Amino acid sequence: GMVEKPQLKFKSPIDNSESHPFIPLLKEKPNALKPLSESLRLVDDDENNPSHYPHPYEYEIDHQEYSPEILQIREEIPSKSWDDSVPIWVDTSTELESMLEDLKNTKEIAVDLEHHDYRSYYGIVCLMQISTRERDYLVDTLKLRENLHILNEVFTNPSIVKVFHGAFMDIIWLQRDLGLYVVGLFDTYHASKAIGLPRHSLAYLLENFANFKTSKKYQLADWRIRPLSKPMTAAARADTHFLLNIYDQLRNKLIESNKLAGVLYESRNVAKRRFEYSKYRPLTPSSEVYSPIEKESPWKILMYQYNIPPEREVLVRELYQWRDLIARRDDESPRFVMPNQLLAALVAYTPTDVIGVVSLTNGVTEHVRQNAKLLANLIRDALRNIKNTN
Ligand SMILES: O=c1ccn([C@@H]2O[C@H](COP(=O)(O)O)[C@@H](O)[C@H]2O)c(=O)[nH]1
Ligand SMILES: [Mn+2]
Ligand SMILES: [Zn+2]
Repeated sequence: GMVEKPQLKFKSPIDNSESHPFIPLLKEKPNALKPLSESLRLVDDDENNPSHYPHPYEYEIDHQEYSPEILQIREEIPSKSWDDSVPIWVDTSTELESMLEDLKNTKEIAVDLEHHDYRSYYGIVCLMQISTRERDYLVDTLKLRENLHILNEVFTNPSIVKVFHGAFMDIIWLQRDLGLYVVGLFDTYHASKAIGLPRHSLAYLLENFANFKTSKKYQLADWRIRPLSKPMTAAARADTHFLLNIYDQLRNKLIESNKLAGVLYESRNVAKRRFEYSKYRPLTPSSEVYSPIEKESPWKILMYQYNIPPEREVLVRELYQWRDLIARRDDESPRFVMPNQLLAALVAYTPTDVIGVVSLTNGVTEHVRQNAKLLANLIRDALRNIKNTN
């Protein structure tokens, strides 16, 4: 189908202006050790990062102690029979409240998310998966975007472990879109490594500790679609349904070899990661701060050198910033607006009129089509400031 952009229905309009450092959406702060007060402030300019807001839970992450039974070798609890229950779909404030209530009675929960980045500028969280020892929940993060902040009561309670596999981006996506933070994280990815298993992916873990062959076919899927296809629903459910058992086995092995503290330390840092707009990204890019990364050709003249002539660097760069503003304007992803191959094609063939732009051998996107004149004008200008100068 056409899949009506779900953003259009958000209670708060998206902003790609990037006119200010990223601000946490967190209006409340449970399981607090340091009042939300201090949190919302700033960290005025320095040589390692311009003004920015800090991670609203950085403190508690460092200062709050872990759940006792995490340091003990406990008997592993098998995942529950896939067929004994159906995944609970959550898309109402009521459906959401009963789950929260239910989540508060746990010692630990497994969590995962599905994200979309083709019809959005920064990207958006379309689905969230949460598993307890008894059931699997499927949360529509699109429809409950403005409500999911109440989950903090559980996600920040150090007395409930939260299991994620390689949550380095989940932590980011969670704050950026839902204002959710995580205190008491256990990353099965960092655990796999410490133990030294042949591979460290979730797929690997599922096949060897839960006999479940996974599918990469849904990491290109459009998680915006409603309802979700059975095969899609199953894949999402499979991401947290077996994680708590896998968690038990890894935690125990980590304990048995004196490597837990190391894994917990690694997890605390993944949880501490902060989301900041590219504009205000730290000078020295690291794993403590995450700034939007471009999924395509080098910033200017692409390295993919489709045999990109000398002078055409300016043309190329004008096309880039143009595509970015357009993407930021209609809140789309750069490749949707115009994929590099096309950017290249334009630069490579330098069409000077609308015909030339829309009949461009490779093919054309809607944005390129709906802006063919501006693009022909821009291209024609390049070809001219090239003939002039020298
Ligand atoms: O090769 C990949 C793997 C994952 N993802 C993104 O990560 C989300 C969660 O993937 P995972 O952490 O469950 O593997 C996906 O829904 C998708 O947005 C990708 O874009 N490409
Ligand atoms: Mn994931
Ligand atoms: Zn997943």
